[PDB]
Amino acid sequence: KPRNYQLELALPAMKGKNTIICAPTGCGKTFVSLLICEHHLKKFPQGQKGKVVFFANQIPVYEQQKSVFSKYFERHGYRVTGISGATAENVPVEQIVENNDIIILTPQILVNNLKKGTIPSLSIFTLMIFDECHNTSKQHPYNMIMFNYLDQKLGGSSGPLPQVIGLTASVGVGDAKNTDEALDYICKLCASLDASVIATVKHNLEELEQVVYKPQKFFRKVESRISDKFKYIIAQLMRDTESLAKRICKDLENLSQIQNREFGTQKYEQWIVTVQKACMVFQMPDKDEESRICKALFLYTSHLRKYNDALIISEHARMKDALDYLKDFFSNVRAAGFDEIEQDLTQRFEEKLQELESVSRDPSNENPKLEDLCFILQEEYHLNPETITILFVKTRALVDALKNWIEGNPKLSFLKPGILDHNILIATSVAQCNLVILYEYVGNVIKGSKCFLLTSNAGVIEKEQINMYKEKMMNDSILRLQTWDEAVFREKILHIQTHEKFIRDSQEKPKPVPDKENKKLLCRKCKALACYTADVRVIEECHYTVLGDAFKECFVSRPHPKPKQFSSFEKRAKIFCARQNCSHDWGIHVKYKTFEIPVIKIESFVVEDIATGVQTLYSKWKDFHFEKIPFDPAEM
RNA sequence: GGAUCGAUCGAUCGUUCGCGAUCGAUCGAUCC
Ligand SMILES: [Zn+2]
Repeated sequence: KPRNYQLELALPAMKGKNTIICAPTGCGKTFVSLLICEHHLKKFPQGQKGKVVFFANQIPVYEQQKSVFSKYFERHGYRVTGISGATAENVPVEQIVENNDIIILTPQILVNNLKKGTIPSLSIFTLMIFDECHNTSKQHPYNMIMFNYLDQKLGGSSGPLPQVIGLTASVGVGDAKNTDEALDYICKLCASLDASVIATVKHNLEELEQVVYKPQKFFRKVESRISDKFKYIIAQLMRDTESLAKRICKDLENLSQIQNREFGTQKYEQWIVTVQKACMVFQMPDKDEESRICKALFLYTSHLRKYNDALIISEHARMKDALDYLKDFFSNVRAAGFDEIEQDLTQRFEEKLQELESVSRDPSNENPKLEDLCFILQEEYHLNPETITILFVKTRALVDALKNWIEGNPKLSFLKPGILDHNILIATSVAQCNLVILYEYVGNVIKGSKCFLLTSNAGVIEKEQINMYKEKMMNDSILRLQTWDEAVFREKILHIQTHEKFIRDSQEKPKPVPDKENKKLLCRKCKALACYTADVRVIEECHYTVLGDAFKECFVSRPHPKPKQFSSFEKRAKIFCARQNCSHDWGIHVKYKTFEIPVIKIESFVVEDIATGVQTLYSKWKDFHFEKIPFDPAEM
């Protein structure tokens, strides 16, 4: 049974104009979209049929929307199906669209089809319902659909142009500082969705006040540790590793020019990966000791990165998890690495391991952040013993660390590990949500509850304060835009989307000139010859592979831990560099149609030209420019 | 494998305020 709040939300898009309907609850969002769909299909006279498309960006929400739509739009003689990645293989999407009314297709499918050629005009549909439409920022699938829509609208060939009603919960803030910029951002979002009304509950505010789901803020600024003996030991090990790495690279400080570096920080990680990317371009003409020196610096730099991550984990999470993480890394890479460089580094680590284990088991070196975390958890749990809480950490190296700390803490017994009969649900990003804890993690909260923010920096505190200020500013700007009439808003959005179309069509890249030289690829940590670009074939303008049989013996197969097909191939195993001690992540082994193909990634490669002898480095395939010969199945 | 979004950090230019802007790196999440 619809209520007055539903009808007040659904009022402006009822008349036949595009809206930015924003309801916070998910059930309310589903209900307003359902009512809009029902009255859009009911208002059509005989002989004409609607083709409403509902866009869902997530697979579980696609399942949920398809379920509710097929449960409600079932007795009315309406045909409803849906498309996804595991459904759209060799299936005539044109036949579905021409013979369905309430397709609940995901947006990437429509982008792929519009780029392919199928479904040429966007006027086939009549009602586009975007779920969580605030994601339309730049180059998104929603924004690609809107690009094609605006291309169709502003090209002078406007036909039965479908409604593009957007549905959300928060209209979004962007990076606003003052109300003019927030108003400009809201107008830009509205014009990108091409709507002139923003539906928002105003006359039935107590309907939302009945169920609002808003928490209170409970900032707890904490102090870091002071007796950082372990940080001293790991810093000494860092200094030793870097000094012995400097024996083979005299100018190691000069490859990266940023600033002075300090251990246990993200800046050190950036310096580590920059100097990692720096030394894989060496041009020593021996080509045999070049492999060993490149392997040596890769091993040293990967070790330094691992110690830096261990330092970060020890700074944030508890001690023993950081030590066990380092021991696990040394166990997994020791089981693969058997050279004397690994022998030296590993023997240095076990030489320090006795001191590390002695300093790890000291209760006097407990982190105060976890101390007052369990202290606030204990007071609130003694206040309420049926409360399920959710804790957010920034990194996946900490979600298991906090779970281990929960399991190994004897001061608490009511908690259960909830890695995402489950008391506390430890997760990293995203039910009842009766308690939310943000441990050193800055992000979104709007997605008798409480929100305890724990941090060792006041930057997060001032960031959240200006986040509340920008939320208030966005609400005021929304009310100001709702004050306006239909005309001036319409030519304002028309001018700004004309400007957006101008810059979008102006910012077009030409075709890169393909080189006429046969440049080749080499492994990252090994610098051995992998394959020339003349034997590289591109499948669907995104994936690349090698068709030579000499390449087939250059790698080895390792079974994939998480294999899953994506609409074109199916994944069987990863390919690794088959050398003495390389074991580097080259790519992945799939089947496209019948053949087995090892599709590779240029991220873990270094490309050199046979003529000039320079080893340049690329990170993604689009930046790499060469004669992309298409893959022909007639060869092999 | 490929593309996309979000958060942190760093480099470069323009104005000595608050900063604005192209590029880059790490971590997390989604879809194909
Ligand atoms: Zn290799």
